[PDB]
Amino acid sequence: QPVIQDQFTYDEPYVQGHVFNNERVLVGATYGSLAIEAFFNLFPEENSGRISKLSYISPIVIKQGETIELQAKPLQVIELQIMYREPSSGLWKPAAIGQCGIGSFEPKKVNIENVKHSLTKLHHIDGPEWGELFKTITHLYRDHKSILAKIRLPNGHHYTVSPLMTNSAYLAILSFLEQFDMTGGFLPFGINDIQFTKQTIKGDCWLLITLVKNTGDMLLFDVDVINESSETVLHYSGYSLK
Repeated sequence: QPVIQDQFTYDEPYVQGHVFNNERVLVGATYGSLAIEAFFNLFPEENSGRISKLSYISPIVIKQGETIELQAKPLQVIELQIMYREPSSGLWKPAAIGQCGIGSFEPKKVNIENVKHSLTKLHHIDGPEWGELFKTITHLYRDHKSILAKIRLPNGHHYTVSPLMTNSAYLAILSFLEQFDMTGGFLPFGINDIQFTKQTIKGDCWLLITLVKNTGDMLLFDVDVINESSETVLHYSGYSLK
């Protein structure tokens, strides 16, 4: 079969919508979504799986007039290499590396109203400059160790697990960190584990995000995505910011 692949062009809203240090930099959220596609391509007849040890190697900058190709190539654990074609040289270069594996998805029950009651609702929900595509968050409730976000998920990027889901988790994390005196930014570094299914999560859902590790100037979070019926539909663990 053809390899899993996508292409991103300078002028499209997904690329226009994330600017960092004056460049259009492909959002790191892209990579976990490509890794999940590569899993389902390798294991049709699995309804759920895992990504492990997903690490972001190199940011991808897209310059005016450019179109960057990405491919997600599996390798013998199953290692995934997400490569991009550097328009300079025409060489493939690694953007991200991880692993994927079979694994069941066992949903967890979460009373959102319960969780909400103990947190403080935030108002005025408005480095990186964000385009409107990525502005998915409708509500936030926060305390010193967690944040609970309600999000709304909505051009020919078709993914089973939207990069907008993973990116919403990053934006909620930044909102969590806003409470602290950390002058200077962060940047997503990778995700230790993702547990996912083939059932596409669309529409309204909640992210419950907990700070689990702070050492080595790395901050790692667990993230549970919950539907409007009190059960979890996607798990991230060790979502890492530098």
